[PDB]
Amino acid sequence: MTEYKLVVVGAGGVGKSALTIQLIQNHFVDEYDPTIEDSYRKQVVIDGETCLLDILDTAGQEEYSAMRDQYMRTGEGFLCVFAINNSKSFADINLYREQIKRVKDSDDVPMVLVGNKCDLPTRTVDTKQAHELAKSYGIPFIETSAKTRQGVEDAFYTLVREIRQY
Ligand SMILES: Nc1nc2c(ncn2[C@@H]2O[C@H](COP(=O)(O)OP(=O)(O)NP(=O)(O)O)[C@@H](O)[C@H]2O)c(=O)[nH]1
Ligand SMILES: [Mg+2]
Repeated sequence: MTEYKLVVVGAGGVGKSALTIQLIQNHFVDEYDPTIEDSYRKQVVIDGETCLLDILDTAGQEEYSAMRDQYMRTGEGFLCVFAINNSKSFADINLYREQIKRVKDSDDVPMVLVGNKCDLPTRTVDTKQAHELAKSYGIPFIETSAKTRQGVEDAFYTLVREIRQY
């Protein structure tokens, strides 16, 4: 079947793993558990197409930058994740996108900007700034909560559709 190689990147603790576990295992981890490098493979049906999501869950820690570069050269689509209560994770978004552009030798690779933890009451990133940044990249912005599952399918399925239209 068709396989979509997806890569989830972003600063430490924004909820990269929580989003993937919500998508694949239908629950929210709610635990401290830093990632080195995890892969998830799940057969799905998206818009009638039987396909395999091959999801690389990456580390936000700086020491694993080189491992990221190598391991995400095969990515067809990228979720670039920040948390809505972490202004520095939003500031870091541009750095992950630029790293993706250099490893993919491309400036329009399928990508979704994901603003996670929208269930929280303590917002520090303004929605308007995220929409404006997404529009300056030419990519969708999707707000998510790995806790409530809001937007989770939307984020991953939208990325697959970006890949289809590339
Ligand atoms: N309230 C809330 N907490 C969340 C959400 N997503 C993740 N968290 C919490 O935020 C923390 C970090 O989540 P995690 O998924 O491990 O983040 P990560 O980006 O994968 N970290 P790393 O880069 O180290 O692998 C955990 O305590 C997790 O339960 C969310 O949508 N809402
Ligand atoms: Mg993780």
